[PDB]
Amino acid sequence: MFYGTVSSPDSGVYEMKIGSIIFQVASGDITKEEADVIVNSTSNSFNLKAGVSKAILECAGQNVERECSQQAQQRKNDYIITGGGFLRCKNIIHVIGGNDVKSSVSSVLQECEKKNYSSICLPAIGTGNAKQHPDKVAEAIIDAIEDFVQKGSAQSVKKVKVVIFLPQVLDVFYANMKKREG
Ligand SMILES: CCCn1nnnc1NC(=O)c1ccco1
Ligand SMILES: [Cl-]
Ligand SMILES: [Cl-]
Repeated sequence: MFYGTVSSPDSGVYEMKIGSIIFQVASGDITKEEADVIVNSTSNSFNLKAGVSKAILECAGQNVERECSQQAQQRKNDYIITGGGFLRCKNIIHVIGGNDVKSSVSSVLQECEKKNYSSICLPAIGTGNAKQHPDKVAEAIIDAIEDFVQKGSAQSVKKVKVVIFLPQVLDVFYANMKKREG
């Protein structure tokens, strides 16, 4: 009803269509990517500096760190939106690694439509300090995108890319894409 064919457009990149959205996966350092939004996977205090979160806050810089702690003390947040700092993006959306991954990705997609953004880059949310299982994380990320497309909500969003720190986790995402393909 939605899934296209899995192929490799560039060395180390694997893609398929989900409705009108191009979904891609690759291994690498997410802080070297350019996109309208980059997603951080962090703690419920939005101040963690371990794994992906360490790289994102160090690269983004101290003003982004300060924006995070200011919003954390203002109210109870499921996620927060900051500037991009010295990352190559318009905004960072910081999600909680321990939360339901399908819910977190659905929120990211909705916030990107609100800003008329076209591109998103995310890590394998939850697979760091939160120690969620990679197979369940891949299923949840792709399920969120399918639901967004099924509801007719994809208008501005055209490209969603997962950049994954460990090659072994990339293999789990690729297998899930092959399970779903048309
Ligand atoms: C310099 C050695 C790399 N390294 N070693 N242990 N953890 C990391 N890094 C990350 O988890 C990470 C995510 C994105 C960029 O870095
Ligand atoms: Cl995590
Ligand atoms: Cl990752």
